[PDB]
Amino acid sequence: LSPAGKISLQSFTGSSLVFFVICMFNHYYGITNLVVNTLIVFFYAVNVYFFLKFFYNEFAFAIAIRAAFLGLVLVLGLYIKLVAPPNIQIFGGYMSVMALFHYSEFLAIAIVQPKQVSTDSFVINHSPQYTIAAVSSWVEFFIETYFFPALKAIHWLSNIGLCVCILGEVLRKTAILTAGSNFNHLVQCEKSSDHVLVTHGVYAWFRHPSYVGWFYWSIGTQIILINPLCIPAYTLASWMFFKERIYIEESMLLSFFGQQYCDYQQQVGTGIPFIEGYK
Ligand SMILES: Nc1ncnc2c1ncn2[C@@H]1O[C@H](CSCC[C@H](N)C(=O)O)[C@@H](O)[C@H]1O
Repeated sequence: LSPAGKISLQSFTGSSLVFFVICMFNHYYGITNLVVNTLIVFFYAVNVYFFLKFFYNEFAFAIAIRAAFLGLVLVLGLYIKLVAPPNIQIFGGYMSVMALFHYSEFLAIAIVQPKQVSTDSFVINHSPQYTIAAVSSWVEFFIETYFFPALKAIHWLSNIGLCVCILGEVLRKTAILTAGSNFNHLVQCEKSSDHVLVTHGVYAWFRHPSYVGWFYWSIGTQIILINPLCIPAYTLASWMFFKERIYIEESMLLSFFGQQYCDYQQQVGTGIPFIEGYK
């Protein structure tokens, strides 16, 4: 694929194979202490940084280091979900889901839109809104697992969350592909000359498929963690953001394609419950 896409793929799969071997080694030799493992991974994480910043300039490196980082989170998440106590095993899969999302997000953009593929398509979360909401679900899981370890041992539930996450993902990406270059991480106010309307595939089902996938995936994140507090909070925060965004995004869509979209509004719902769009 595009150049900025091959860098991420090699950095992601590469970092995921380095620390996978590391995690394999630490298992077959009974290396079980938490501070020792943290120090080994830290050791080799340092290694990957300078091997990458040596082989890459500022652009390709800020791309590579993020790719490999997610790879790290990936391997470490599965590692925790396999060898951590059953009080914690849930948080491992959660980590893995998160890493995959943030990576498959960039890779999707690099494919369908190699032109504008940056570190924001890697989309490390530095958006003051999400960061607070993300870390806040962690502090609830560990406080509820410390005081209520049993709550985090119901593995059929957390697997249900995994399910809704994988689905929301497939819909998300399958929508980013279906839309092609028309897709955009940001809402557009001016019309491109190659921007046409999409109504087939997943868009035949929803006016905002990706928003649907991202919506249920986000809810599934807290269904995995079995956080009784973050599940409702995430559902509401996600809902309102997609209400405003879907609203304005549809208004611009109305001045974009006029009646085609007014007909598309009469023919397909937004995809999220209780969001009408721009009527
Ligand atoms: N139905 C549609 N067909 C083609 N382009 C669309 C579209 N809806 C929004 N867009 C454009 O793509 C950008 C948002 S991408 C939004 C995708 C959609 N919410 C989903 O979940 O699948 C907006 O700037 C808009 O200009």
